[PDB]
Amino acid sequence: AEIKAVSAARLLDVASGKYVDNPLVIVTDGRITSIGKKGDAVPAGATAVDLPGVTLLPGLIDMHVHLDSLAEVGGYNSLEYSDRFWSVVQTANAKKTLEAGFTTVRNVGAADYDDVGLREAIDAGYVPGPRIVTAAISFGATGGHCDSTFFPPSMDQKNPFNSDSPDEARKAVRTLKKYGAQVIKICATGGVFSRGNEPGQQQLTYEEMKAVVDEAHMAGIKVAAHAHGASGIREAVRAGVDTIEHASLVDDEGIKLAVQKGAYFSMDIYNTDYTQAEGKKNGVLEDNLRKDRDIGELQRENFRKALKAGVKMVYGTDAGIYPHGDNAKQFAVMVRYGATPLQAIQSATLTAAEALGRSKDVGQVAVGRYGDMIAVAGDPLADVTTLEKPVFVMKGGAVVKAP
Amino acid sequence: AEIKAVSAARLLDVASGKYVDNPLVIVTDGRITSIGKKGDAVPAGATAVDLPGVTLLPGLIDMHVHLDSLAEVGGYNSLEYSDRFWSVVQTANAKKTLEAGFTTVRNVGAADYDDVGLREAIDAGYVPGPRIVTAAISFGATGGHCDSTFFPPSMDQKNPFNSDSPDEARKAVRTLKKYGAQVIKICATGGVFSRGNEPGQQQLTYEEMKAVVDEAHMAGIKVAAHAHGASGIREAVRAGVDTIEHASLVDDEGIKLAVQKGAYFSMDIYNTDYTQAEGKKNGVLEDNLRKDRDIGELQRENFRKALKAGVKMVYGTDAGIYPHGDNAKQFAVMVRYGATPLQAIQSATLTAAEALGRSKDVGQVAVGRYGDMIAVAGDPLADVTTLEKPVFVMKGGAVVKAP
Ligand SMILES: CP(=O)(O)N[C@@H](CCCNC(=N)N)C(=O)O
Ligand SMILES: CP(=O)(O)N[C@@H](CCCNC(=N)N)C(=O)O
Ligand SMILES: [Zn+2]
Ligand SMILES: [Zn+2]
Ligand SMILES: [Zn+2]
Ligand SMILES: [Zn+2]
Repeated sequence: AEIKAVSAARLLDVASGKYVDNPLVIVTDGRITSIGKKGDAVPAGATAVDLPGVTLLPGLIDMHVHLDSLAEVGGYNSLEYSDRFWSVVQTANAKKTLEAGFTTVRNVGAADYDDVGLREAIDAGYVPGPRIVTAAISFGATGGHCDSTFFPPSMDQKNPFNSDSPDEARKAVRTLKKYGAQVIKICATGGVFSRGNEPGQQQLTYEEMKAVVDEAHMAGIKVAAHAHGASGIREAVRAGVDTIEHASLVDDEGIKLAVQKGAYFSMDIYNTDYTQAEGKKNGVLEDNLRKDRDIGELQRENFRKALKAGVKMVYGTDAGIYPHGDNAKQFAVMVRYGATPLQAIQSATLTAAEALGRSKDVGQVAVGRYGDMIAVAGDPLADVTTLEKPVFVMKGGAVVKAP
Repeated sequence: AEIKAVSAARLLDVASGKYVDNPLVIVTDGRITSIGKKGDAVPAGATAVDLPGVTLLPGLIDMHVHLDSLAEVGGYNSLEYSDRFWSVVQTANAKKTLEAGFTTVRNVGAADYDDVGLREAIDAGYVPGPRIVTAAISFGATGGHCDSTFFPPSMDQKNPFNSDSPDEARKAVRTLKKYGAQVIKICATGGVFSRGNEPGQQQLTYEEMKAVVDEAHMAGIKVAAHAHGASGIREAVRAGVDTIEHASLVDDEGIKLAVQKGAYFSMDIYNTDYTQAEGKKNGVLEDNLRKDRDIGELQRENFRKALKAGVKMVYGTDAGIYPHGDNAKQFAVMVRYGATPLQAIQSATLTAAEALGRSKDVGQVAVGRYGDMIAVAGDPLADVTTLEKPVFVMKGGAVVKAP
């Protein structure tokens, strides 16, 4: 067997919020088999990995990434590349994401099953990357945020998964699952980077969303809904959607429903900084930069409000909108908008794994879980920005980065 | 500018076949700007790369690879993977190929523009790999070696580029070029790994092949033809095809025509060793292993004969049939079947670049060419197997591998 014995100054238990001193974490064939103390016995063959002075955390989880997109290629600039360019560069993005300490991610919309292919390649050992929960292709209403909206009718550009009835949406779920979707991503409202809508406009009916949820849940998979507008958020929650992405303009009623039903919010409150700084240079049209400004501050204020009200938060950044590998920059923003460092860390570890239905496998350094860990200098309970520069990353017992 | 100053014990001039002692090769922004002597002046900023005791050669060229295929996944085993799995793993194969010292390769048939995407990603700097000349999708006759041949009619599996008239073949060339083909690959005869044919069976008419060549040549691109059978080889050469792949059962008349017209032969004489050892384990059906045995030794004997007769040889291995990264194993086989080490080396450097129409850019360590080089221990003019374990690889001035 392949055995690593990892020691450090401290380990953060993300469930209890307490530090454990002088941990010795044994990982056997990719799974944590022991969390003891430095100086404890190790099995024969164990390879020592010693990290003096630093603090171990679980591998981090980003619930909202687009690995086959590039922040710097916005707007029509993307048209210059072949289709398979994206299928290839996602490999580099996966590598950057893992090296930043993000050992599990949820890809919530990619082109032509790119993310399914990437998952298969990583899982089989051909290329390095996070454990990817793959949504495959995201969909919603014809003409909506998940459709192609930047072209005239002569070009007849449309998402083949456009769904305009509950039964068509059900069929989309079935087709996506058939070809590798492990979670379903739908567009319940308009958005920032699409054309011909506003974020507040609901785009799927309650009935349409309910059919998606009912079908996904029969197969034991979850549903994530893109939703900025208040009514889209409320109705998605009511329909049983598992996670609400963005959740930017949520109202009191939506917050209350989310608490009642146990829906998670996945709020990408960092990336507006990047968009406003670099979007124009990157090819984003003015109308879209405008919509981003319309929702940026409100989303942050609503994160604070929803957090205070008890809505379960997961860490979702929309990597791809901003550069892959910068995924940890959002922790600080969550703290600025009300979270303790512990809550912010929990959103990308304990709570994220719960929202994935993968608590047995990821999200904590505990016996039975995958040997996915990072180490950071300093005191992450006191300063969450320490997560921006991990000194150590391990995934499935493999050392990705180390001092 | 990015400047490297590379010194070594010797440099092999592949044009003259002579060693140059104590070379100092300066590479500026990826291009060789000087080949002087160790101890010579260097421009300000130059980074020293010193390789004592070893011999520099040009970066090696493999004229026949399939980067989005895997040797170990043969037969129906490939069906278990998603389409984009292949689009991703080609990244790993590209990396292994570069690390083996192969800095330029010609991909002669890939799925759904995989190779075009890979080329774009490498060239833009996202992932490491060789300079890839991309054939995109290979094609020939309906039911032929380039078609899908392992499925019943109910499944209606067919290569969309199947061409059954000169004008349809011309259209295929035009469509392939439109979407990134830099060279055209056609199937002129049956083959080993397809079903329902024998290698000796010609599958495109002279007229069909002539139309392909005429069209490709108008656009200034070349044509490579898969051809085992004698008549397919003769007629492809007569039609003006630039390189003949495999060329396994060439006859006297085909050899004479190839010399007369200046056609190159690209003979993959190594891989039968791998196929006979591992093919069955890898999922290759018995009928195909049989066809491989039918052509293996004859191809080698005909390489010797064609080489002696003066046919211009290029280095083409069919990586993908055997493991990517093992590309240098064929040199020894060429020497066993008549080549001098120099001729074998020339086939993967000087002659290959000429067959690519890229003599100004690759194939030699000379001013103006890309800074693509390897270094090997020992005396490659005396023992070509030294190329199997290069100690140094550089591509576009970037150090890929070094002592
Ligand atoms: C593909 P996507 O739905 O994640 N893109 C979002 C990005 C939201 C961007 N902005 C803020 N969080 N402020 C949108 O176009 O609505
Ligand atoms: C995709 P492909 O045409 O390179 N495959 C060849 C492999 C030839 C294999 N054998 C020998 N060189 N003996 C074929 O199926 O005919
Ligand atoms: Zn969204
Ligand atoms: Zn998104
Ligand atoms: Zn062939
Ligand atoms: Zn081939």
